[PDB]
Amino acid sequence: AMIRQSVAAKTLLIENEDGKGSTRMEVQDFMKRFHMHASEDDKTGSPSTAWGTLRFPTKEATAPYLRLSVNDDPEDALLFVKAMLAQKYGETYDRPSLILSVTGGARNFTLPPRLETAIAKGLRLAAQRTNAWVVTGGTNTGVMKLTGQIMEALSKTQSHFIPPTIGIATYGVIIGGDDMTRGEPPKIGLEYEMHKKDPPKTTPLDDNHNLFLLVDDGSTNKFGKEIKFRAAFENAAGQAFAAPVVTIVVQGGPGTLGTALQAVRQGTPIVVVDGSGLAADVLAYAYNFMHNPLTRFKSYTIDDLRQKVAQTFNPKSSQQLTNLLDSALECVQDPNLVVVYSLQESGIDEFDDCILKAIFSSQGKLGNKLKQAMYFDQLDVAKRALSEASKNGQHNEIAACINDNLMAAMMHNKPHFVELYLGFDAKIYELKPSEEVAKTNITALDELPSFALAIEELYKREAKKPHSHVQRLVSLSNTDVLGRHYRGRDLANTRAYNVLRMDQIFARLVSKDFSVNRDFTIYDSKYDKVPGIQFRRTAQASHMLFLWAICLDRFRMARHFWLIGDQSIINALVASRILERLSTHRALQGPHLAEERAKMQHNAKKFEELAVGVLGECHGSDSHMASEMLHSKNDMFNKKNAINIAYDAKSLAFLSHPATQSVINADWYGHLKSVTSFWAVLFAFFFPFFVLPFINGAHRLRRKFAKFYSAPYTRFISDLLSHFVLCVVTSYFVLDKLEDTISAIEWILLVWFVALLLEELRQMIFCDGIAEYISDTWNRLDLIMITLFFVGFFTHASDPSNQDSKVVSKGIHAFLVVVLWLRFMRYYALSKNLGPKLIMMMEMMKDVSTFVFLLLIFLIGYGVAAQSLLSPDEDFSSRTFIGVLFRPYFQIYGELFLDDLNSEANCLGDTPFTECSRETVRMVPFFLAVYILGSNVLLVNLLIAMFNDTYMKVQEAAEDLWRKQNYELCAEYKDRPFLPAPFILLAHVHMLFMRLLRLCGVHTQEHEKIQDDETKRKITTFEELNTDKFLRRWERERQEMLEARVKMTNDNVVQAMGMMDQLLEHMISFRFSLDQQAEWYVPPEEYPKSGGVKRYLIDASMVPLSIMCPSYDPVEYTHPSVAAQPVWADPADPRKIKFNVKDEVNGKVVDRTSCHPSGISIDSNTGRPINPWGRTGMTGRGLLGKWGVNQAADTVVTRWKRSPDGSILERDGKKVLEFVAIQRQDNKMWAIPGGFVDNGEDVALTSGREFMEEALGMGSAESKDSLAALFSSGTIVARIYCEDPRNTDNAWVETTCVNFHDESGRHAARLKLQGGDDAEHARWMMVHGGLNLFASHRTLLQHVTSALNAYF
Ligand SMILES: CC(C)CCC[C@@H](C)[C@H]1CC[C@H]2[C@@H]3CC=C4C[C@@H](O)CC[C@]4(C)[C@H]3CC[C@]12C
Ligand SMILES: CC(C)CCC[C@@H](C)[C@H]1CC[C@H]2[C@@H]3CC=C4C[C@@H](O)CC[C@]4(C)[C@H]3CC[C@]12C
Ligand SMILES: CC(C)CCC[C@@H](C)[C@H]1CC[C@H]2[C@@H]3CC=C4C[C@@H](O)CC[C@]4(C)[C@H]3CC[C@]12C
Ligand SMILES: CC(C)CCC[C@@H](C)[C@H]1CC[C@H]2[C@@H]3CC=C4C[C@@H](O)CC[C@]4(C)[C@H]3CC[C@]12C
Ligand SMILES: [Mg+2]
Ligand SMILES: [Mg+2]
Repeated sequence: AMIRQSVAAKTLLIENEDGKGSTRMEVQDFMKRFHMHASEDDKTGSPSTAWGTLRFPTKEATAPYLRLSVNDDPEDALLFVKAMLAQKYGETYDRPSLILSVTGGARNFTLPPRLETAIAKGLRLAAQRTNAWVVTGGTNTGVMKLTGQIMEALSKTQSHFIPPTIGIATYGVIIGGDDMTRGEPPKIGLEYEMHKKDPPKTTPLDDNHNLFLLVDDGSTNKFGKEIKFRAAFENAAGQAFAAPVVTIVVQGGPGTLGTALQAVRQGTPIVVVDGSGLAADVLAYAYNFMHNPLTRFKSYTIDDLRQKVAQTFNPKSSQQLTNLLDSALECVQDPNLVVVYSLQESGIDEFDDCILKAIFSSQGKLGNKLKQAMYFDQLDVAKRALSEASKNGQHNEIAACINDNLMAAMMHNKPHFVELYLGFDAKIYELKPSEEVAKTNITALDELPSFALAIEELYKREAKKPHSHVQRLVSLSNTDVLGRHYRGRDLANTRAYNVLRMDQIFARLVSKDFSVNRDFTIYDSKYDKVPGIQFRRTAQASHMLFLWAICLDRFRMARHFWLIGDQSIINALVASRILERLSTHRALQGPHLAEERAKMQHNAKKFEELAVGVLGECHGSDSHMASEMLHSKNDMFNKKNAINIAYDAKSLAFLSHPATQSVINADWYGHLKSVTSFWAVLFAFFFPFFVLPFINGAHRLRRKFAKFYSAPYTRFISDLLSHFVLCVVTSYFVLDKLEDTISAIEWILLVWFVALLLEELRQMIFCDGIAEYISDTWNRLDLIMITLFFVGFFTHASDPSNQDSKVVSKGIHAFLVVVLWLRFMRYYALSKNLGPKLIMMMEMMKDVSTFVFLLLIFLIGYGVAAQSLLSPDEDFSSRTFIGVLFRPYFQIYGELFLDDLNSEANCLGDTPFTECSRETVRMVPFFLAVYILGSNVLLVNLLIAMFNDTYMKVQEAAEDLWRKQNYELCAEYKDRPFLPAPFILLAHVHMLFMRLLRLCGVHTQEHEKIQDDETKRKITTFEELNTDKFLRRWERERQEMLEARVKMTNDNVVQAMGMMDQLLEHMISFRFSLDQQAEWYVPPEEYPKSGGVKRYLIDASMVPLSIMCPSYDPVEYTHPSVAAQPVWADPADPRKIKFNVKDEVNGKVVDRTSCHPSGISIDSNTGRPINPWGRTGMTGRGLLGKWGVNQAADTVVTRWKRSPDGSILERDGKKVLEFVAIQRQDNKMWAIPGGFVDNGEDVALTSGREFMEEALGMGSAESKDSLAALFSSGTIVARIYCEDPRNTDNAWVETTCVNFHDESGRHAARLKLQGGDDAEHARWMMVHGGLNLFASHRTLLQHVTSALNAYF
């Protein structure tokens, strides 16, 4: 399967530069911006005709390829990739939150299975969770092939969106480039032949990569010519999708080291996979040596690294090895930007956590790190970051980013993060939308708060996804912008997912008269001082999101918002109804939605269970308080109590519960005592003054009197008694003879049936709809009993003295009495014994109909046959038909008319069917014998069997249906007037008088009673406490099941085996461990800052002043900066100046004495000083400002390198130092801070001033006191000669070194290092012997570490 057709694309959606939407443009128009080079000689190039899709063997999908020039814009390539994704997966494609650049070895290599599996699993998890763009080299060898193999399982095991695998490769090495170039673009499904013999090129593309950018420069069979574009694309993609770029380094050669060096220099973090060998092992060794505080790394040395580098890369020259070592040490200088993953240290499936660790150390703002922590589903990491931010005084940034972080957590359906963000003092009703809503002319829309617009954004964002049920539900709803059912356009579409309209849609989903009441006026700032307002604001906000979470069927988030708010049961019933109706709605039908549909139905059942469970818990704890809770009217749903809600939600399970039934029975009896049976209420009803006071003052006796007759049970009793007299009086009237005029009893019955007709009309028009009224069968029976009487009365009243009219009137009134007595069975439904039995009967009527259809066959067959057999010579008449129907129907009830049959057959014998006139009539008994065998033996007994089966089947459902009808009857007799049927006319004239006085007169109103806030908060507190108690009991109960215990035992064993696997791994490591347990300086030729002026070159064996060297001819060159004569520069003529002693220039002493034992010798010919430290191939002062000894002061502010835990880092058994070093502006090499000693100052002042100027720049309070305390203890450790490249034979640098050591490290930690003046960057760097530092500063720190017994 899965091969239908292939059709070429003609138009593409290219995203605009604003980043807001995609515009449709022609493929050749968009694709014009890419160029190709026909040859190496060519520079301008020609427009690219090489783009399309490549089809690779054993791969179902095709991978797009585009050949683009080196001069092409990386933004255009990014647009091409974006356009492809937009074309394939629609406009709303999953944007990448991570760019994973995979670098390493070009040649093939084998990794250990555990490490490869861990790396593959972690990379697959990271890529699938963040929708990451993986950028590799694209060739079918090494780390690119490994990455392709890793991403292949992700492309196979997952449906819909597949994360792109972009391969950026040099076109000049790719097999099949000529085939790809030739043709008319685009080449749809072009076959790629990796085994085809391309002569010059030998590198094929990897078949598992999803896209391909072939960078062309016209060269052939040269590698490495795309690296800069690749870096530029990754940076461009990173800026466009606001995503960090994370490089992953697996194995690798020397160019991978240079690539990694470039990556950290550009701020991009790297993840080094330790244990993969080669350059990765070198990088891992270097970091672990420089940063890791564990005990097993304390034996790490540079000598062993150098040995490792020499044994691994095998350089041709020593300088290459030194440069490689220097580059490797330069990569791991910043500990945050390199994260090393190792199999023997880190755990299995923790590779995505490392990637996340690199991400945290990469992005500086708090919000981006939390968003990324959400994507990888690492709550603990987010919790630790939040706790650390809370402890370190970063509380303001937390509040600034929580809203967006909380919003992001809700869109991606992560409640656990929702709980985290909400726990750190983030108010739920303070959400803010990402975009700004435009102003609307409607006042209802303008009244809406900020959070409402945030939900509107969640609805819009979820709705824009393909084949979303939300869009179909809103479109099918056929409502306007405010949700009213009325069915300009721009306003109706841009804010089509506002919360009011959604509230209206959910209201119609519940029932026909459900209307949720919102009050957004409480969110204004003027009501903040009112007590308890927060809870209300919380509860309302929670409710609105709760409804949103019900719509998207996110059960866990729904349960969380349901728990946060109040009115738990009603909300669970409403939720159950909305899901259940939504699960069978027209908007959710479709082939792809099946699992979704199933999930909603499941969730509906769960919510129903919750509503029952919480109710049960309440009734278990306090029955009276549970009754008070069920009777409470809630303002949000039009003052409807929980039972009204339950009936509207059609929750049979809730209504059949004993707590609910107790409340309904209490409502029936009207909360009075000593009123349970029929006889008690009947006795109290007939004798009001003798039983009521003695049951449990004027306002007591009067209250009890007003309470008893307002009870619905009392109105039933009045209605029964009224209907019973009606039956008795009408029965007497039909039995007694009619008089010659209209009698008095007839007039009484006329008045009584008009009163019943007026009540039926009042119920029909002024109490319910006509459809609702006719639906009920008892209302239909009522209409028949009224029509039959009036037909009967008018038949008699038309001619009262006519005998025939009286006879016809009694004939109609016979049915009237039959219906009346049948209607009297309506009042049996209130009884717990008679009521279900009545519903079962109505169920058994179908079986009665089945029996009637089967008997009808035998009755008409036997009847026609028997009647014909008895009378074979009679003309057909009506009597023949009566003979067919009469006897056969009664013979089934045991009345057999055998004597009558014998008389009709004209058989004169003593034996019944002997000596007859015709022999055929003797067959009359035989037919009947068969007939009564068919009817009484077979059919009646079959009916008994069917009724037995039917009862057992529908008894429980009938009982539940009776419990719903109990409320229905209670609700019906609550609003019905007290006065019975003949007197109801008085009640009717009273209601008409009240309606006339209210509508026209307007002299009155309605009064009611509202429950106090104390009792309201008591009900709220009780309901919340029992909700929590039920959830605790429910969780413990589901954990004590057998299936759960077996599953928990299984997971516990596996995890025990995992720990055992780790234990053996450590043993195998121990087995291995136990098994193995048994100097003249010559300056450079070109003088610095001289504009290319070169010295006179000399060999290193001619450096000593003791050696003669007669061919020494130095060049006299002086720099323009020194020749311009600044304040700190000595005069150009060095005559009359005294050396080897402290000399005064402008009355200030300068250090003109050198520490060299021979001293400075003065040339007699020119007066210039002669350098005692050797020849430099240059006379004159050069770039140095002072003749002879230029006194410099260097400041080495040092501290012990400590881990966070507080332990001192220890290498080679000695403690390791760390000093502030600045990177020089002129030659971009790191160096010790320092400068020339100023006039009138000592090394103490010079050292302090230089340290403040370079490392600190502009500099307080406590930090100034710490710096002064640190600067109060300085020791002059050395006064040596500098090996500075600006030194000449007449001007040389001599340094005094001042060391400021921070033993505790408290004072050093307050310094904000930032490069200024003649320094580019300043940082704390560790002192060691492998440092590639400026001049002879390695000797100076060596002296510092020698003096302070520190590592070197
Ligand atoms: C829905 C049910 C209740 C309908 C009942 C219809 C009743 C009221 C009507 C329908 C047909 C009527 C019968 C039609 C004709 C006659 C013949 C006349 O010489 C005497 C009355 C008699 C016998 C009528 C009695 C009343 C009657 C049975
Ligand atoms: C398989 C079933 C339907 C077979 C039915 C057989 C019927 C058609 C036959 C079988 C025997 C027949 C009867 C045999 C003899 C007599 C006596 C004669 O003076 C009158 C007719 C009468 C009484 C016959 C009536 C028709 C009869 C009942
Ligand atoms: C229908 C199948 C199952 C059985 C058929 C049996 C019928 C054909 C038999 C059973 C008993 C029989 C009757 C028994 C006796 C007599 C008396 C004789 O002087 C005339 C025929 C007459 C009246 C028979 C007519 C046929 C009869 C009705
Ligand atoms: C166990 C049950 C099924 C026993 C069956 C009894 C049958 C065989 C008996 C019961 C009544 C009998 C009938 C009674 C009377 C007459 C009238 C006579 O002039 C001819 C035989 C005839 C028509 C009989 C035929 C056989 C009969 C139908
Ligand atoms: Mg709650
Ligand atoms: Mg009625």
